[PDB]
Amino acid sequence: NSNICEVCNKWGRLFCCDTCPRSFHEHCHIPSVEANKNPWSCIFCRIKTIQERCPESQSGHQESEVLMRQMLPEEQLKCEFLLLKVYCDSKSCFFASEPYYNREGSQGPQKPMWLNKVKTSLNEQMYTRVEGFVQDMRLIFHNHKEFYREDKFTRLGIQVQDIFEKNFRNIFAIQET
Ligand SMILES: NCc1nc(-c2ccccc2)no1
Ligand SMILES: [Zn+2]
Ligand SMILES: [Zn+2]
Repeated sequence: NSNICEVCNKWGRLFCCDTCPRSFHEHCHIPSVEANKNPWSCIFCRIKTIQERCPESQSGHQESEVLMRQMLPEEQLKCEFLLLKVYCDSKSCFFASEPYYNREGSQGPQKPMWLNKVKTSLNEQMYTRVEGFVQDMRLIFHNHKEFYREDKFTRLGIQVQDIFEKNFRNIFAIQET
């Protein structure tokens, strides 16, 4: 297995997948690595299994249909995976914890949002449809863009949002256009 965390690329107390060579810190994996006995498969493998069992799930979908899906176990899993893919990017650090807003000539957003809050909302099964999860994720980057305006720091929001949207389109097999 790998000797660094798949998500944050650091060594430490790592948990190894049994069906692939990836390794994870306990709380870098989403969901947090399960304490159940042998064996254990990481979310990459579990997502791969889903895709393989239903090859046609890779055909193109409309975003509108995807967003209205109820958060049944497989949809819950896909959102956990999509969230993890965002954490995999180092620039996710800027969006992980609770933000604060005190900048000359800017007012903070009406509804602050950050990745650890979305992670907790997923863990506590607070989203009933995919739409709720996607809206909170997109809110993170929209808040950032509105607040920093013309400061070049706005680009971080654009970069991490691009990561989110590419993985959304891939994981949920959105029709190519
Ligand atoms: N291109 C690599 C690849 N994508 C998939 C996939 C299967 C079902 C739904 C979404 C994606 N499987 O392999
Ligand atoms: Zn890690
Ligand atoms: Zn694995």
